[PDB]
Amino acid sequence: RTTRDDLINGNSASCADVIFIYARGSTETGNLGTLGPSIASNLESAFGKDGVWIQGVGGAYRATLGDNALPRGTSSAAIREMLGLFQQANTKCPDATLIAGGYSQGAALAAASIEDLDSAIRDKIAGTVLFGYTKNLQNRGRIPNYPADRTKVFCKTGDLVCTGSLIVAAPHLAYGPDARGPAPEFLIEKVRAVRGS
Repeated sequence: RTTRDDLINGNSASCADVIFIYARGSTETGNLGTLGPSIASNLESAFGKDGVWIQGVGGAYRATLGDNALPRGTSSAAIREMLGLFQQANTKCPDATLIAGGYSQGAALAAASIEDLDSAIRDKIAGTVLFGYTKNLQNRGRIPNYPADRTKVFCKTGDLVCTGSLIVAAPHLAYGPDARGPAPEFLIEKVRAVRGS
């Protein structure tokens, strides 16, 4: 449900073909929050329970509201935690295709991590989805050092965080439908583009 640690718990001798690393929004529960489970269910339908590992970013990532105001839109501790998960994935399962996503503060965290990532690992992330991307304006809708074709940003009209602000308005909480359909659709398409099927 709201907590998934498939990568950490996963057996290296039986690596999934796809590994999804996801960062929740501020004040959300578990390590998946409100949107992660919906994405997870759909990925499982496409690749099978044994075909995909769902890993939320927990540990040092406390998803503290105040951290949105920090330089990168999240804490240094949180970036360290997500970088460590990508590193663990790369080590435990070198042939797995990676995919990532984040919501709100988690979207900033995802962008910051991917930006700092070793290029050899970053290049393994076939697609990334960002909802209510807090650095959308600042980054011009991109993730630094990461291709636009592998990025999909969901930013609703009226969601002030997508427009350079840190104010939380109603549209910021309306990504449910996106997480249930277009987000996983994008991720599945990007994985199949490289892995075939």
